[PDB]
Amino acid sequence: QLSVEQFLNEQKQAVETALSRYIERLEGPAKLKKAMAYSLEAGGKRIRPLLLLSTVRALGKDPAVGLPVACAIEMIHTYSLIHDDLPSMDNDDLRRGKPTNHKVFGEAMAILAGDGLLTYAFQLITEDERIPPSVRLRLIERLAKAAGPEGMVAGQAADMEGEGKTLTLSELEYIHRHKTGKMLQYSVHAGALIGGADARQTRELDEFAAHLGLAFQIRLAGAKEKLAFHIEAAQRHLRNADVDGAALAYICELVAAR
Amino acid sequence: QLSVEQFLNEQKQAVETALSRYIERLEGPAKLKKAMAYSLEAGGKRIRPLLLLSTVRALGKDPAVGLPVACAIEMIHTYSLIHDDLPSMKPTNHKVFGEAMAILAGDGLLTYAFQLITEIDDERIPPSVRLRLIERLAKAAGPEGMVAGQAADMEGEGKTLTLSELEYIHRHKTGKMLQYSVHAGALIGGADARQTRELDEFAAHLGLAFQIRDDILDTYPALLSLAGAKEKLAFHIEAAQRHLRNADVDGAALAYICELVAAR
Repeated sequence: QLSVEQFLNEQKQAVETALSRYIERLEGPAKLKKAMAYSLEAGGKRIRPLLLLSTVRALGKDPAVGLPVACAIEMIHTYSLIHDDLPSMDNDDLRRGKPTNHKVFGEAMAILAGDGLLTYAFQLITEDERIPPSVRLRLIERLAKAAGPEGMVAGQAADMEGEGKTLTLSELEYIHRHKTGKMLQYSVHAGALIGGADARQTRELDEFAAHLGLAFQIRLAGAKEKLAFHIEAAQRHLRNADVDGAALAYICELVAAR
Repeated sequence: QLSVEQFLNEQKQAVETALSRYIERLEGPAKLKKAMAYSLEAGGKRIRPLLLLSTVRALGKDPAVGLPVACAIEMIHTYSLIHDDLPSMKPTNHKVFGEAMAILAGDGLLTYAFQLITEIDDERIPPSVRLRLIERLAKAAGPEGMVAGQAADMEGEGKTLTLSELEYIHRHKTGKMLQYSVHAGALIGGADARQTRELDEFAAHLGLAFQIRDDILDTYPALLSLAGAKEKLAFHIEAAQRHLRNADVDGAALAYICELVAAR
């Protein structure tokens, strides 16, 4: 497929419309809304939202049910990027041809746009129809863990503490897994919970996502092969989960290309 | 009186021990934990946790049960100050850990706060109420609550302020989280819906009184005169007291936190 590229395009659309609706309904300063929207509706491949939605599809449930959670995850990813680009941080000028957030709104407002997105993501998961209460709490819990001081923020702190220092492969596996792996795992995992996957299925999908993460943490002939190995290991795990995972498999193979 | 002081001191102690244990258990980099602990454990008034805990007491329930929530609120308060202190915008995180680590410390605290609430229930608080707590915290803390407050504050420093603009900034930046402390207390304590609304009115007026006194410590007096700021303060103290009575709970601890605003 083909079929799946139609699916991916359709969901990307739904995700962007939804993201735009979430900002527009905010009753708060316009400059804050603009700073949030700027980075949000700047684009990107929406890999994380698409992973969640493909996971829910793979379990036979209407991915629409997951859309608010997929948006929350994309808000979390966008926040992380905004703070990362800051001059005190990775100090980035440009992204995807666009000047970075603080370059347009100043440092203070970019910081707050981040903080607003991070907070708002938690509200999106709560505020909400037919995902059941107990599953909603678990989603929220695992989101905080993936994003928090043992997760993504732990990864970013460890990376920052990298003062022009030849780090160490294990210190770099830590940085990788926590800073980027965790949220890629969470996106799949959240889709598994929403979709109603059993515990074994969930664990196979978690392993799929880690490998996928690793392939991601590579994005030179040797590098190409390690990428290819992880993509294949991911797909092996996807297979072991007895799901309809053609969309997920294709996302996987799209990482493998290039 | 003395029973209340004993109650507030016992709750402050529990909150500080809890906060120190909440940081200690994290399995993450040492510098991030220290930066988080530094601001978080610094040990101030703990107004917000004590408000939650007093509200739970006022409803008859063991305030221990609300301790994770009171800790989550203080973590939100602490992140806001860390981010607030940055030059671009009183232990001063960024001074000691650098700006990057201070930003991340703030980010860690905000996120971790939400975790703290979900994990309750060994041990009581029912799932439906826990979702409402998270929902209302996010709204109080976020881009329509506290973060709105800080942005509106940013969106005109050097611009002179109408009293509308100054009340909005205080309502969102400071008011929402004090209000939420009482509100969450009411939900945790199983308040009747009528009592919850009265406590929310109480907390509203109390938050406003909090900032008006902050000025008079030393503006509201540049917008109202000094007599005017003082009269508005007294009004809010009187309104708060009325609502507290309308409660009607045993809010001697809440009244005592209130009269402390009324003291000076």
